[PDB]
Amino acid sequence: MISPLAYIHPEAKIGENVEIAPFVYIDRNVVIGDNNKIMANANILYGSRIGNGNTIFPGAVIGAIPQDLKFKGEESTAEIGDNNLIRENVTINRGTAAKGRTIVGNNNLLMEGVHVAHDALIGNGCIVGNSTKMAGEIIIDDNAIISANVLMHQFCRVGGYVMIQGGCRFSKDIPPYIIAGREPIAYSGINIIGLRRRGFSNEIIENIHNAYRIIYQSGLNTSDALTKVEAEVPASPEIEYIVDFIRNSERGIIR
Amino acid sequence: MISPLAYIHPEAKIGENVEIAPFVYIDRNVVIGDNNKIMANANILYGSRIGNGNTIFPGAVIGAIPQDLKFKGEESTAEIGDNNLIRENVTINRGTAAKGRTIVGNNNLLMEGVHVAHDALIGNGCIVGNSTKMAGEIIIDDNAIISANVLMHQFCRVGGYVMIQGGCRFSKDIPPYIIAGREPIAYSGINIIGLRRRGFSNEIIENIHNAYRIIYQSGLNTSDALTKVEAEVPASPEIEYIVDFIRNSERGIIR
Amino acid sequence: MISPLAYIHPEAKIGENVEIAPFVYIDRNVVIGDNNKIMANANILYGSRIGNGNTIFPGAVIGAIPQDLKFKGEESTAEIGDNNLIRENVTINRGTAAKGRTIVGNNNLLMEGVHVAHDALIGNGCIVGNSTKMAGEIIIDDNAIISANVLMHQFCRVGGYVMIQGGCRFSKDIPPYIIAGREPIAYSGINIIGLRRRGFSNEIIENIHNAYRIIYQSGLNTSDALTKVEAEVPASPEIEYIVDFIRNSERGIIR
Ligand SMILES: CC(=O)N[C@H]1[C@@H](OP(=O)(O)OP(=O)(O)OC[C@H]2O[C@@H](n3ccc(=O)[nH]c3=O)[C@H](O)[C@@H]2O)O[C@H](CO)[C@@H](O)[C@@H]1O
Ligand SMILES: CC(=O)N[C@H]1[C@@H](OP(=O)(O)OP(=O)(O)OC[C@H]2O[C@@H](n3ccc(=O)[nH]c3=O)[C@H](O)[C@@H]2O)O[C@H](CO)[C@@H](O)[C@@H]1O
Ligand SMILES: CC(=O)N[C@H]1[C@@H](OP(=O)(O)OP(=O)(O)OC[C@H]2O[C@@H](n3ccc(=O)[nH]c3=O)[C@H](O)[C@@H]2O)O[C@H](CO)[C@@H](O)[C@@H]1O
Ligand SMILES: [Ca+2]
Ligand SMILES: [Ca+2]
Ligand SMILES: [Ca+2]
Ligand SMILES: [Ca+2]
Repeated sequence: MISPLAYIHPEAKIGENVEIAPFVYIDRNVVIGDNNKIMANANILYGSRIGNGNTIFPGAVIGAIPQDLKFKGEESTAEIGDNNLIRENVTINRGTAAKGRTIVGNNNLLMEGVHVAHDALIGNGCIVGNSTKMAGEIIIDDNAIISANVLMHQFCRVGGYVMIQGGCRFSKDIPPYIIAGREPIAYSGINIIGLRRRGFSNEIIENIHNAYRIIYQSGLNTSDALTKVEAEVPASPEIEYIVDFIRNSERGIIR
Repeated sequence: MISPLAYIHPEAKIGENVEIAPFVYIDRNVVIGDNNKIMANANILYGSRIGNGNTIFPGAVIGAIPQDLKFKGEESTAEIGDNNLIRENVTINRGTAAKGRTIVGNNNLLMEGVHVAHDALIGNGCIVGNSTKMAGEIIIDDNAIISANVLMHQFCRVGGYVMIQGGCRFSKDIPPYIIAGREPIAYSGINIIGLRRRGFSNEIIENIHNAYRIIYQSGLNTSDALTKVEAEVPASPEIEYIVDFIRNSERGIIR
Repeated sequence: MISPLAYIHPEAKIGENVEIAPFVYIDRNVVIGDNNKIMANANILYGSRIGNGNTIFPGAVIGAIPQDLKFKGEESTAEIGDNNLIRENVTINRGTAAKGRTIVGNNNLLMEGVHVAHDALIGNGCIVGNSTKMAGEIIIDDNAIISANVLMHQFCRVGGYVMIQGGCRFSKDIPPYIIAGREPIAYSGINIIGLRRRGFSNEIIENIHNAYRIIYQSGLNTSDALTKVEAEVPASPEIEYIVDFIRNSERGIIR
């Protein structure tokens, strides 16, 4: 199960039922859980923390030092949870002193060439398309869908259930449940396909849609819009999430 | 010729005069033809079918399972023909039950980082630029030129002799002989440079140009335009290909 | 320091205090200087020339033959200087007969997936973001900052101290000290953040800003603008560099 043509530092901690292919390189100060599959020519570097049930494809590089020139050799980690699919040549750099941990959650698919920068946070259940670049200290909430070649600026946040269209770029927050597309990026309606696939009721979908008609299409500033959403849209956890996300948005939200 | 520092599963079928570098990983259920060169740290995975006379550069990954979450472990292949240049970190995933075979033809150049998704079809004589992403079940006809960082949506088709400009994205079909550029993508004239390089007559080039003036610049709907092309442009296989491609376009064509 | 699980051709010239990880592949006709660190699964190919004090991350490929189909097997090199950071899956192809040497200078950071084409020239002190593609025979002057997913057309030149925003593409020259952004790309003001960080005086910054107000915002053609800059902006090496760069621009400059 562990190929003798892998390089595995004696100090690496490796769980049970782990398959390691030839030409895998595993450093010291590495923790790997159970039921992982690490394919040929992958690199698991100093500071990596891997959970259970993941598949790491050829050429993936987990734990390299930050690309941030402010890095000065401080201790940090690069972490993934359980049941993720980490495709070919995906890079997940370890953290900087700004946070100290780059973290990916559970049940994500990071397609080939995806980059996860120092101190980034990915939740659970996300799909991130080919060669998308997530810059320093970003946050992706659960259940987001990001297409290929997306550029997410540092410090931004993406809400749950969004679909970001391929090739888009953005340097503001993207609030939950929306489609973000075009150049420059813009609110492009609700992710109705995603929400219907996930079994959201037509009524909840319509409420979400009405909240965003208020936010984006009623000529109201952000405070007034959120007031009106709170007054006029039948309340539910989904509507509270919209409101809370926007009200506390660190960057502001996209147009 | 075959490095002893390569890993080659005993069941892999390997032809004559094949050069395999150190740290190449070749799985079972692999067929490789004659006169291939496979460079260091390349991966040829379960289900790969490789023809003759190819060069596979370092870090290329052929045959990994689809990125489609609908994949359920069905048998499939990833295939390349003869005389291709498969550059660094090119990914060619094997197929899904939707078709079952990802196929690249002969005499293509897939530049570094190019992704070929499950069930895609590439013809012959194509050039595909750095990190271009071809999504599921796409079709590329012979002799196309696609620049770098292009995003081709699933189920789309690209006709012969096109030039798609760098960074463009599209989710409709691109008809033969044209330049497609800008954002949003658009018909940008004829690929006269390509056609002149390939020895097309000035007369045939002018006919093609006239067909597309009718299609794109005469205010006609698609049916009327194609009627008029068939009536007024001197007929040739090139003009029939334009007409047939557009008339049977599954997605519609770009604007 | 040199792993016995690396492949190193006996003819490769390797300097002192060089750390080489497992699964590194080093060819013949390679020169590597002192104090280098070459990480696992990197490839240093025929014709590579590496200076001192560099770090080459996993999956980087230095020296592969040009992607230019005009290449006919001529001798050429791929070269990097001193103190560079060459990140994961960076590709630096060797040259063609058009020049014969692909050259990267000193103290650069080439982030993951960056491509450096045949015969390209990179200076010193540059930062080039994730997966940026530099096409054939380009030139990057010292101290440039290029963000991620940038496409630089062949034969173009980028001046010092620019910031090119993420996802931009361009096929004209970019003159020194500016921000280039948007689609289509455009002059977007001065790189004041960069210049202030590097300790430029507020007075020199204001002069630069005034030169570009003349060039871009005064309705003057290029000759008249440069005449007026030479007459009205207090002279300094920075202003002479602006003027000289534009006056001798091979492609013309961006709008
Ligand atoms: C991660 C995954 O499994 N992706 C697969 C999935 O893509 P995906 O489900 O995106 O593709 P489909 O072609 O099924 O989707 C139809 C349309 O719905 C859109 N859409 C989809 C989901 C969503 O939450 N919001 C939304 O707006 C898509 O962008 C597309 O325009 O099916 C494709 C077609 O079989 C496959 O090639 C992809 O590999
Ligand atoms: C695959 C290949 O060999 N590419 C090489 C080729 O590019 P390519 O032939 O594209 O480059 P050139 O600079 O020769 O082309 C001149 C112009 O014609 C355009 N054009 C080209 C072909 C076409 O079918 N349609 C069209 O519109 C190009 O985009 C460019 O704007 O020459 C460049 C300059 O030596 C090299 O760096 C590239 O590596
Ligand atoms: C190579 C490097 O060390 N990059 C790091 C640096 O990026 P960088 O310095 O680019 O990031 P900052 O967030 O510090 O910059 C603030 C703003 O200034 C802009 N700007 C920056 C420099 C410049 O010359 N011109 C200019 O216009 C940036 O694009 C940004 O919009 O700090 C980020 C935030 O800690 C880190 O995640 C990056 O890894
Ligand atoms: Ca606040
Ligand atoms: Ca790689
Ligand atoms: Ca039909
Ligand atoms: Ca001249």
